[PDB]
Amino acid sequence: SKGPFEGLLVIDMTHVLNGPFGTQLLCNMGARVIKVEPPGHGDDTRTFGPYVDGQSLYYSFINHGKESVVLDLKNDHDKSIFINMLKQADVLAENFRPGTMEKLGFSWETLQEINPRLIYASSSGFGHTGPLKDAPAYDTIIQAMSGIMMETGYPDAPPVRVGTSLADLCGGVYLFSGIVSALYGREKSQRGAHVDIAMFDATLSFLEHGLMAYIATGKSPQRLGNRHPYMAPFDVFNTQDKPITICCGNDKLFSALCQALELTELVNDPRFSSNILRVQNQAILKQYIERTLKTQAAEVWLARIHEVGVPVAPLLSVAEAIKLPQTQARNMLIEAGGIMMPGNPIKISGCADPHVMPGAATLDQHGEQIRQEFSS
Amino acid sequence: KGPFEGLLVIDMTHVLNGPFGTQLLCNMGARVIKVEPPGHGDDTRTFGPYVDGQSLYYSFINHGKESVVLDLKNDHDKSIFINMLKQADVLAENFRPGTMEKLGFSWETLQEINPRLIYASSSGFGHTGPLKDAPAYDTIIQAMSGIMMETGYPDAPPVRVGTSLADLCGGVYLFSGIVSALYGREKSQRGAHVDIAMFDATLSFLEHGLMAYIATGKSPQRLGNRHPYMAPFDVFNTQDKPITICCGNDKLFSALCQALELTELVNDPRFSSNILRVQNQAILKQYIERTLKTQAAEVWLARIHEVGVPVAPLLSVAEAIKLPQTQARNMLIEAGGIMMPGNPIKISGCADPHVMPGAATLDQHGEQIRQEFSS
Repeated sequence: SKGPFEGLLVIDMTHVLNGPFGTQLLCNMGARVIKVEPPGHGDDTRTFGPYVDGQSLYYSFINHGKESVVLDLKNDHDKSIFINMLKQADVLAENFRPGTMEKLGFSWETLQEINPRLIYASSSGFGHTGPLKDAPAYDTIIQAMSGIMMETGYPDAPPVRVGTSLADLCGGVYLFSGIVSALYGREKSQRGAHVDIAMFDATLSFLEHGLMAYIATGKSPQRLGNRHPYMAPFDVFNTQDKPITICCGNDKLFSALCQALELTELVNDPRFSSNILRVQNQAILKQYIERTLKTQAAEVWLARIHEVGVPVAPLLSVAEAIKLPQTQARNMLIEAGGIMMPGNPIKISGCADPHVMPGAATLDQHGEQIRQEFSS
Repeated sequence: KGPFEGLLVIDMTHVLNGPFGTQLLCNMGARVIKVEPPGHGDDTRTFGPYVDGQSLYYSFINHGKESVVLDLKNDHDKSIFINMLKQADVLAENFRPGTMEKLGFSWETLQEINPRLIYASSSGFGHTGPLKDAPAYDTIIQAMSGIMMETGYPDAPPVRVGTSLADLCGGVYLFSGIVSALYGREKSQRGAHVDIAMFDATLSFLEHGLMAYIATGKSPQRLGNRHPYMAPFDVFNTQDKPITICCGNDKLFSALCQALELTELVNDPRFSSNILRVQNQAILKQYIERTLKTQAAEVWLARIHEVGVPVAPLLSVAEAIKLPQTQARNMLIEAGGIMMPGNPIKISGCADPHVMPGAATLDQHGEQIRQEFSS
């Protein structure tokens, strides 16, 4: 089977990262996705680095399998075509600044009149409501205002961005989530709804410990770096060559670790005998640990620590991560349009998950046939 | 009150990854019955910090879920648990792979207990692959996925992202996977097995990190706060606290130079284009901060917004949740007296109240539920 959304029509006006990441998932799991791109260069990601064979890897990664037609909604003929699309469509998705779609003549209220069964999915930095709805909201801006920058990095170091476009991506997955939720709900109600996702809201929901601690203690930010707030030794540690993470969450495990490091004297040491004590005295404990670790390469410790049954792992680069046998076992690296790119992490039995997939479309590639299809 | 009204979720998930997914279902109308081990309950009940008796960690991600204790090794309970499954729409668990099977509940067995049942599992590496039975806390996943290596200032050691990203990713993927299967079932009239890996989930969030590698063979990238293709597009210090300036074209750069009284930079051959500003970003940043350090951040936010250049303060979590925008989006709700994050999925026509039912004490619904499902 080609997925649970096979037979759905998505009219996709999304661009950049936040919107298209969400719609890619719908396409991954069966839905027909027609990318409506504006005149000019089209979707902004066609002009994004990096490039392979003159073609943006950025566009390809998050638009593979999506058809492409250039439409100009300022033109009445094109507008007529777009409306015919909407009448056949289940989902209209866009991540323009709030108000953009309304000014082209497509408020949520007008959309309902066009198609009562149409799901309207919106994604933006702050959502379509609130005092900050019209404010600029790049991923970096959202990361800054959400608190995640100040929660991130070594405690004495300056605040730093998460190593990826977290706000955009959170918005994307919640966009996809909201859409499917609406599709399920529509099934009984027989009416569409407006899914309105904010990148800012999305990022707030990923704060976890940063917010919990504040609500209870009044301290903010936390800034814990690599170490766990409530367990120790549970942190990133250096070795002779390269760092590893040791996650030692209880007394039984601490004893095992000490055995493997030949630090058995620390097990009943009054500084380290219980977990709460090890958390309290984590710094001095780490000094003991890294002094022993520095005498052997990481690969030696991975063997010795794992042997005694303590959770441990190397710090890998993206390159190393995608080359792991596990990645290939999970089909998380696919080939689409002859390009290697990340796969679909949502695995559902009875749904095909091909390693080879249809590639991304060139600009207005399907424009001729699509214009014919929806002209009337 | 939401699209999932009328659904029954049997929830055996614990810690963060699994419950984050089911909390979303509960938020949007599903009846979620949390099945906890007798005595200890969900591990998060004994996670700090504590407020008025309850664990904040538990309450944040389990508010509105009913609580029953059951021992699936005990026959009387296993029988009640089975009656639950025959009426359930979804069974969710985030144990280690094989655990649910060893208790007598393979996907195969589950299928013939209730052919319509959606079985959903979240784990460190999924239920398939050579690393399926490997230890996989959030920190281990971040380390092995490449995200730690991508995170932090360029010449600084690798660092975890400031949250449990792997668990949360798997969480939302678990939720979205469940609801996808539910839509599918509405035509197929049959259940399916949703199988999410925190590792797969995290890899899908690598973005520019993985693209750049595929393109150039270099890895990691480590760019810190700086955009790879636009300048000045970075975090900058002021007299008191940092801000971010996100200036992506020449028109904006001219406007920004006006606000900072650095008009001489506009036609400077080092900064005349975006490509040149990226090449010479370091020295450009030095010029910018020398000016910025003369005024407090509030002053600069005003001056730079005035000329239409995207700018923002770096805020603590404390300041973020107090913004009027947060209140406008109902992202800080109260459940059982405790302030906590709201639901980012806003759907028109679906209720989104500020006051929600609080977390359940252990076995709180146990007597009434065990009656309800004894047969």
